[PDB]
This record gives sequence, structure tokens and C-alpha cells, in this order.
Amino acid sequence: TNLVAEPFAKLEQDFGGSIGVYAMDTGSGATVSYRAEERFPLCSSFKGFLAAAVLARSQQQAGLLDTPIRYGKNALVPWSPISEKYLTTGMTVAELSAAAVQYSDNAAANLLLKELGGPAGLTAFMRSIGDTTFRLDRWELELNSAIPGDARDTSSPRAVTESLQKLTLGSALAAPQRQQFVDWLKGNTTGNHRIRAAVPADWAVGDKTGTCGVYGTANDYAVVWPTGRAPIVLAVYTRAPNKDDKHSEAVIAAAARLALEGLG
Repeated sequence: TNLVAEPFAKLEQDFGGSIGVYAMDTGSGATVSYRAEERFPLCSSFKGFLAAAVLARSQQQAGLLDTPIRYGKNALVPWSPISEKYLTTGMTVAELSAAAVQYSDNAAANLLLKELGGPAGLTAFMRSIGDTTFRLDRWELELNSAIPGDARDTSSPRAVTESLQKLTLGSALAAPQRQQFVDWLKGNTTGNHRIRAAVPADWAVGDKTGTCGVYGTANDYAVVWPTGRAPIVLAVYTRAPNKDDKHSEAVIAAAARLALEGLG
């Protein structure tokens, strides 16, 4: 019997799909795990890890983050509001990274993927930090298909949380780069109704959302700084069996609340 899990099971059943949750209290090592090792599509949530990989590269390449990239219209993709805005002026690597993280900008994400050697290059970066679960296989927008049983472009809530911890709190990035990653996540604009909706208003939150949309597939991961407490790192992912099943932000927020409540 798993009593801790029961509210998560009820929540996913009402949702009509599966919810995956992993939360870590970095002070005590306490966790809350529900389907934590199952795979879920990354959707736009990969863009946080993409930005981290760019930051890692920027450690050894002087002025990389400050480098202007002058892309053309052929680089644009639907839902690239920042990239379109700066088409006539260009954007720095840092600005593209921030756009990918904070506005889920698709053109920015593809541009940065190209610099890293594509989906395989991002995957190699994740392997280099000890994440053997993460895989990115395709580019925007094809990576969002979220087909049940398809492992392409997936990770697990546990691996997402473990990697997020390494990159934001651990030693996977040098300190100045770690802090930049945190600053970008904290400035995310797309997550107000997800993990952020579950946390007390006074707590700092950095997050990245994903919304494949199809197959009820959406997610959010976050690092949370509780007033007067060690940070919490958590990941909440959803999916559902049928193509036109709707995702739910409310379900993500509700799962995040239960995770915070269940943590030592």
C-alpha cells in the first residue's frame, strides 16, 4: 500500500491520464515520487536544459554569450515572438537563450540547438552531467508529437529533477553560469498557472514549462526557494491516451501542491 500516492492517483484519474511527479527537498533529502521513473514528452521543457548546455559551452569560449547572432526569416518558426521582434537587429546568444527559456521562443531554440550540434548534441551534454534518461531526437516543431509509447524527446520526472538540481544548485555549471541559469528560469513568463500557482507568494521560483498539447501532454519543472529553507527541486509531467485529450494547468498546480505538502 502507498498512502502518500493516493491523492496523485485520484488526481490523474479525474484528469483522465497519467501524472508523473518527483520532488526533492535538498536540505533533508526527503522526496515525493509518483510515476517518477516513467517517461513523458519533454515538449518545450527541453529549452531550459538547452540554455544550460549553452552556458556550459560559454565557460570555455570567451564572449560566447555576448556574441550577436544575425539570423534571417528562414530561421523563424511559429511562436517565436522574441526572434521575430529582433529579426531586423539580431540577438546575442544570451538573449536567444533567455527567449527560449522565458518565452519558449521556437526559432531561438532551433538556433541554439544548431550551435550545439542538434538534438544529439544536447543529449550528449545531458549524458555528460550523468543524465542517462533524457533524450532529444527532433527539432521544433516536430519534437512535440507526444505519441503514446514513443520514447523520442522524453525524459522522466526524476531525471528532470536530478539534472535541474545539478545545474541550478550543484556543480555541473561554474558559479557565474549556474546563477545565470537560475536568473533565466526565475524570469520565465509562461508558468504562472503551474508550479508557481502552488507555492506561497513570498517564495522565489525558477521554472520552465512544456505544452505539447496533444495527448493531454504538458509539464513544468522548477527550483523553489522557501523563505528560510533549503531549495526544493521538482518536476510535474502529464500525458493522456488520446490525441485530442486536453492538458490541464490546474492539474499540474494541484500535483505540485501535493508534492510540497508531502515533503519532509
